[PDB]
Amino acid sequence: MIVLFVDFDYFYAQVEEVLNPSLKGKPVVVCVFSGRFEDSGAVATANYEARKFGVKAGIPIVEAKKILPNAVYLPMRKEVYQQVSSRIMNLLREYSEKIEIASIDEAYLDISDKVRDYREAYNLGLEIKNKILEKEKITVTVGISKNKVFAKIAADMAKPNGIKVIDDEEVKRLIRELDIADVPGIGNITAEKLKKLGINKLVDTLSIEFDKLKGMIGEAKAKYLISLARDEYNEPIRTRVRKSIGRIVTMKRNSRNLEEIKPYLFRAIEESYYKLDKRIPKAIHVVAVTEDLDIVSRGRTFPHGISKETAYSESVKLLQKILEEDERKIRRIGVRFSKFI
DNA sequence: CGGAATCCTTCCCCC
DNA sequence: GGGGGAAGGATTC
Ligand SMILES: Nc1nc2c(ncn2[C@H]2C[C@H](O)[C@@H](COP(=O)(O)OP(=O)(O)OP(=O)(O)O)O2)c(=O)[nH]1
Ligand SMILES: [Ca+2]
Ligand SMILES: [Ca+2]
Ligand SMILES: [Ca+2]
Ligand SMILES: [Ca+2]
Repeated sequence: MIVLFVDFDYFYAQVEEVLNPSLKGKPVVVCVFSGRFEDSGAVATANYEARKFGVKAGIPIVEAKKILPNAVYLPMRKEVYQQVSSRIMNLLREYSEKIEIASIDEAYLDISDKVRDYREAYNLGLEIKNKILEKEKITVTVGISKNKVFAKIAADMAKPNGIKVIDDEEVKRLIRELDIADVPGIGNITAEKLKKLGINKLVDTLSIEFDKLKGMIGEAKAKYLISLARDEYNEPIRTRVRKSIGRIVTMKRNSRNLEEIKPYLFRAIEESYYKLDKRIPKAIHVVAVTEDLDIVSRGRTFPHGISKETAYSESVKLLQKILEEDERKIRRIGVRFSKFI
C-alpha cells in the first residue's frame, strides 16, 4: 500500500503570483474584504514571504497591514483558483485512476500498482512535481507513506516545495513521537480534550479504556486514533462527490430586521443557484452567523426538488424561525443546498 | 471570511 | 431494542 499525497504550495497566493509573476519574492496577502469598514475582513492565505512575519490565514487584514504595511494585498478570486486547481487534478489523474480530491488543493493517489517501492514512489513524486511546475508553474509538496494520514503528515513535514517519505520504520517512530495535535482531524478543540485524558501522542490512545476515550471525543474519532496508533489505519482512496452547494455573505451592519437581511439572503440564493448548475436539491438550510461569532441554522428537506421560487419563499420562513428562536443580531447570512436529485 | 465534509446528539415514527 | 431519517450543532481543513 503506497499512497502519494499532493498539497499545492500557498495555493491562492501562488496562483496570484502565476497570473502576475512580478509579484514573486514580494509578500503577497490574499484577502477576503467584508465591506463592514475599510480593510474589514480576513486573510485567506499569504505566501511564505508574508508568512514568516506572522501574516497567515485567519488573521484580520487590519492586523496584517500593521505588521506588513507595504505587502501586496489582493481580493480573493476563488473562481480562478478553482479552475487552476481542476487542471492540476487532471494531470494527477494521469498517474493513477485511484484519486481522492480532498479539497481545492489536496489530492491523494493510490500508486500501489504503478510503483514497486518507496524509491520508485519518491521518483514518481519528482516526476509529478516537475510535471506540475512545467505545465502550470505551481510548486507543490508531496508526501508518501502507507496510508492517507501518514502521506499527509509527510507533506506537512516537507513543506513548502518538498517531498518526503515516511516508510514503516518512521511510521512506528511517529506513533511514539508525533505530537497528537499534528494528526490530521485533530483541531484545537480535540487537541485540548485529548490533553485532559493525558493523550499527548498517538501511542497514549492505547493506554486508555475505549469507552472513556469515545466518551470524550466521540466514537468515530476514537476508532480513528486507535487504528492509527495500532499501525492499522488503511482507509481506501475514494473518489469524492459534491453533496452540498452554498454561500454565506457578511452584512454591512449587524441586524435583526427581516427586510434588512433579505437582500443579502436573496443574493446568497442567487449565487448558490448559479453554482448549482443543473443540480436539483431536495434540502435547503438557512445559515446565520450571530454577532458573537456563533453559527445558527434552520433547514427543511422536501419530497421533491426545490425550484428557485420555493427557495426564495422557504428561506424567508427559515430566517424567520431563526429570528424567533435566537435573540441575537445577525452578522453573516446565507444558504446551503443539498440532497441532490 | 469563507465552503464543505463528516460526525454527534436528540427527537421522532414505528415495527 | 433498534432501524431509519431528519434537524440542529460541533468540529475540521
Ligand atoms: N477564506 C479562507 N481560505 C482559506 C483559509 N485557509 C486556507 N484557505 C484556502 C487558501 C489556501 O491557499 C488554500 C489551501 O489551504 P492550506 O492550508 O494548504 O494553506 P496554503 O495552501 O495557503 O499554504 P500551505 O502551503 O499549506 O502552507 O485554501 C481560511 O482560513 N480562509
Ligand atoms: Ca497547500
Ligand atoms: Ca492543504
Ligand atoms: Ca492541529
Ligand atoms: Ca438508534
